[PDB]
Amino acid sequence: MTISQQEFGRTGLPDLSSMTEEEQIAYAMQMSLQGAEFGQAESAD
Repeated sequence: MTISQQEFGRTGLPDLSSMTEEEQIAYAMQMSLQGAEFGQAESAD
């Protein structure tokens, strides 16, 4: 296996330098799903 995962790509961030698209789509949903229903505390429009 080759990837490391730890003790290497910790310089600043993951390996988004290769996932780019999938890392921006995967991370995109990440922030878009940081709760459950996008939170409706005071932003239901």
